Amino acid sequence: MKGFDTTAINKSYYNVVLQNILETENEYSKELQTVLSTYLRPLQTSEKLSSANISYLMGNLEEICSFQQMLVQSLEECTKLPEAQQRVGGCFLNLMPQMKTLYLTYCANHPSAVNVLTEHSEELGEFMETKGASSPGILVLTTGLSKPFMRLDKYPTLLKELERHMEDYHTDRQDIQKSMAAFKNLSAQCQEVRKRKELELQILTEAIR
Repeated sequence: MKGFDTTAINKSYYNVVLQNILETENEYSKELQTVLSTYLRPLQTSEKLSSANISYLMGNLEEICSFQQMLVQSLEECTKLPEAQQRVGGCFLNLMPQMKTLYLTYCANHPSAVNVLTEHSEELGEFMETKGASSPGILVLTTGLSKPFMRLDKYPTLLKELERHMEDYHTDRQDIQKSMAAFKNLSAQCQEVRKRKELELQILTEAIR
């Protein structure tokens, strides 16, 4: 976007928000791009984690691959250039349906995740190389894939100023309601999922010894 308008910038929050977000999502896409072409390229084809295993590792990361690429290249690519009437929500709203699946599962499958690793440190730790993988064996996944899930707390930022443009109220913002209500509902459910029917303890009557 060397010249998406050529307008003399100054006090423009727009160019400041889309920029800041870069630093974050960048390192997010940067982490995936690395491990991906680094040691994931092989398994990327669902080699050992073809069926079943999908729900665990691949099903999440394997999908985020195309996601992390469109993630920014989807909306930012248009906003940068003459946005005219861009909308982070309208777009994210299309990628959410799939994200909601990878997000909810990961949070609930996380516990098992760490297990598969130390349990597959030798089998998975072997395929990774096939030349010269990183240093933290194949477990690099969890570790390097624990931060990227933190940038979700900043998403609402763009949905706030990038969607409002100029405050507004008569309309336009009306979309932010569903936008913030979705991306947010993701994290709001994770905390409720664990307790989901666990805190009720009314009809439950396990036969624990």
